[PDB]
Amino acid sequence: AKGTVGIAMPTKSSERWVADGQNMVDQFKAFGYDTDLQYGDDVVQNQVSQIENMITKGVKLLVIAPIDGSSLTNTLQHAADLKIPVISYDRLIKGTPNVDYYATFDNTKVGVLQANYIVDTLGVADGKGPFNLELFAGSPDDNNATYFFQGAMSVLQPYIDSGKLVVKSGQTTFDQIATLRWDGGLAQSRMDNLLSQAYTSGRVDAVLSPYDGISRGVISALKSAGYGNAAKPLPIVTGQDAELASVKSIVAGEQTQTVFKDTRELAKAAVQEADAVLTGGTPQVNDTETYDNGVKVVPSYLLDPVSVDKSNYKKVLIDSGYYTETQVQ
Ligand SMILES: OC[C@H]1O[C@@H](O)[C@H](O)[C@@H](O)[C@H]1O
Repeated sequence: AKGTVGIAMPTKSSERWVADGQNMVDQFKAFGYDTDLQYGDDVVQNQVSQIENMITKGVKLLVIAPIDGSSLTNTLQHAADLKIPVISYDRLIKGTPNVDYYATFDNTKVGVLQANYIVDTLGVADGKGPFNLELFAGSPDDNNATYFFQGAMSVLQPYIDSGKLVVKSGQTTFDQIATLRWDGGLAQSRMDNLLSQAYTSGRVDAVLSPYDGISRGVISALKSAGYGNAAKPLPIVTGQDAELASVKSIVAGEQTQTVFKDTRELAKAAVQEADAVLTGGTPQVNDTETYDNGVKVVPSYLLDPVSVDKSNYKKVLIDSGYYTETQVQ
């Protein structure tokens, strides 16, 4: 009787969104809501058409993780004129007043964690160095990308300024380092060029990777450039999402770090607060200042990310029930 909630996820090609979606379906059912769960396959127009259809089919509320944060303005005016509230999921929808609430992880903190891992492992706080560092950011049309990047830079800045970390390629700006569609292939190709053109001599010691798919593409390029043997070890490579292939890589001593974001917790939060919206309640917010979407600062609820390496992967990922033992093998 409570109706159907539309859930518009960006793609299945990054595995977290499959879990975000399924966990929301199950939690919405627990609250008495049907769902229409759709994946855009990273085609902006597929996601737009999916949302348009949800609106015409009379969903009660939309939960949307945008592919392109600025692509939904006309569509969401249609939602607003049908009185369908909008929850922005994980990534912030920009450029429109028609976003009611934003549920995500603390994206600045994700970046801080990634950068801390590099700094702590290299020992630059003790004066060790210098070390060569290269940088990657996420997709320019994902508002989260600048947060991960600026969060990391808050930690890396003093060491880049002092010369203890050196970006040998000179590629330091968000625009230079952003990776379209978070794509591992494009990341690999960029890393290829950094290694062949900027590292004609010497080696890279750390790579700030903001996402596991990028991490694995970077690692492939490094391997093709002769890293990953005893004579020339892989650099430190960070990550995000604890994708299965990256957990396996971490256990193998290849990728060094990732960041765990428990999709069960974000799904639970989005459903709880969707239900609060639909029943005239007060949605839980813990941040009202950060997430300016270009039109307004969207009331937000930020969950906690957790840094993972080989020393704590079992505790964080297996003992928590997120993965089974054989899932990450
Ligand atoms: O899909 C690539 C990335 O997209 C971000 O927006 C998201 O917060 C990350 O967890 C990762 O999934």
